[PDB]
Amino acid sequence: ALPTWWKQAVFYQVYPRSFKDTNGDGIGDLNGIIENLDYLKKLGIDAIWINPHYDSPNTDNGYDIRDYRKIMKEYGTMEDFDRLISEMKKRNMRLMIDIVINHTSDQHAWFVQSKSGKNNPYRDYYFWRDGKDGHAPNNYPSFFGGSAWEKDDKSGQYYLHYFAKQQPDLNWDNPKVRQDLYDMLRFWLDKGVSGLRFDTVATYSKIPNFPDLSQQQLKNFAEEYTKGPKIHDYVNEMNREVLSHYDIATAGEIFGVPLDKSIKFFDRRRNELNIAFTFDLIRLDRDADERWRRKDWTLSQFRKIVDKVDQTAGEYGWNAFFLDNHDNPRAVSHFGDDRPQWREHAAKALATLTLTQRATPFIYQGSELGMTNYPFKKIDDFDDVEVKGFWQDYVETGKVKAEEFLQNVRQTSRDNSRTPFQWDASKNAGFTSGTPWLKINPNYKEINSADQINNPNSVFNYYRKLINIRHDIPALTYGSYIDLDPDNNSVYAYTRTLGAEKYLVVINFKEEVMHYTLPGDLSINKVITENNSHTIVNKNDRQLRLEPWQSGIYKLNP
Ligand SMILES: [Ca+2]
Repeated sequence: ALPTWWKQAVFYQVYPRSFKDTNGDGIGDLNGIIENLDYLKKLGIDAIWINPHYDSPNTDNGYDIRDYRKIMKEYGTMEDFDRLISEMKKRNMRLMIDIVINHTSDQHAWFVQSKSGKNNPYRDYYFWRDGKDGHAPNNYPSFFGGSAWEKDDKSGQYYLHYFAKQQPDLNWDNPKVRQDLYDMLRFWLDKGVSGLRFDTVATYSKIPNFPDLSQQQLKNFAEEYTKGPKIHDYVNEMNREVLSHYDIATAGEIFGVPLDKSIKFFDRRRNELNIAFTFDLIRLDRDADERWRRKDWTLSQFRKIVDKVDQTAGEYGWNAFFLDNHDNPRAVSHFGDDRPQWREHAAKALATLTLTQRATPFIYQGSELGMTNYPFKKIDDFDDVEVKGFWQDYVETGKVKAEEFLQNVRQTSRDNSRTPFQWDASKNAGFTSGTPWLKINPNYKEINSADQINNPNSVFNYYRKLINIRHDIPALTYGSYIDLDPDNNSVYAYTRTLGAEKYLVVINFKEEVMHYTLPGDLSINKVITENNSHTIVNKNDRQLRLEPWQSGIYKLNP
């Protein structure tokens, strides 16, 4: 305890741009979310987090916000948004929206004023600094390419942007900025939204006097930008003045925070946020310097991080658990085996893992079908401003050969999870009557929601089954987690425990039969579910014969 709705909820993340287009322009919209709420209710989802839905020039597909109180033109109108809320309410579903207050679009009113001159009332809503020797104020690099400082000719000063040039960072040291942002949150909260997901929540506080980063720091600079001295003062003040006045669940995207600093954002006793979005597991295999490059990882590596993330939240914090999202490759491709012989078994294995963590699971759109990475071939096949940034920094500088770069970003690109959702087997997978904004995977003929929703053997129906299982067995939400062997590279096996109620999850990550004898005096009381099982499990069994990619949940004898 204490149980809460958000600790036991299963969330589903909708990327509105890519979910369902209802007017043939090739871009998903709010009406397309509305028309598929029944599909999500059938899956068993009780809360939806949507990516940014606000007025935006779309340099970063919604995360460059030009007006926080207007609906993005491509997604519809305020009336569409209000209908989404009402139709969700009719179905007892809760909405989480994406709060993007580290930065605005450079087209936002505040910035247009800010940049007009030093005497403008909005000058100090952003960070403006003089050059150093006709170079940037310091050596800060941007996540999205080049310098974090952009020269403005009007003023002769540079403005700070951790993300795109078009995403100038807001000055949280200015109390008037925080007050405006709080009034903006009340505008949304007053409409009955149930959740807020805080985008890059850890970078709001900037480092006094902006010193250069050391050579070493430049190889891992995300962590330097989360070291701002006032980050927890600001998050707690936002809690005291806004968040604690409403009845909501809040998540924090803590990019660049070392795991051992994460707890301060989520410890309930700190009155900061509720739910941790950590990067440790999802990017375990990502180079910290060349953040587009991946490397081999093993199951022991993966499970050791699961354990550490679980231990860190400990008694007083709480985790989100997810294996993909709009910023990462698809789970079945990245963590599973997406080849035809294994895709469905691995997707179901990963679903099992996700829906048996001591955490609020987040299912990203299309993962419930076992959607895969997309076979990108050339740089032009990508849309993402971030990959273009990496291309300019690493390839156009001649530092990395184009083909080696592609081999990596094919595996790591955020655009892997942005290809349109595969509704059915018709033209463009039923996503759009027009031309989709980003090409649809040709595997849509094999992988689509219409082919799955009524097949009781489908990935979709296995997610549905797991969600009902998790709802039925409190130990699968609140139970303590023990990894039976953190150094095993083949069979992932852990227990979830509440008093005498003890459940065992076993997943065979190998594409060969694996025999696995339980440790100590553990033995099986019941099979709760299995996928790809061939050898029956009887009362008191002490061993399981695991087919390749087999997964299962078992009640253990007390
Ligand atoms: Ca549309």
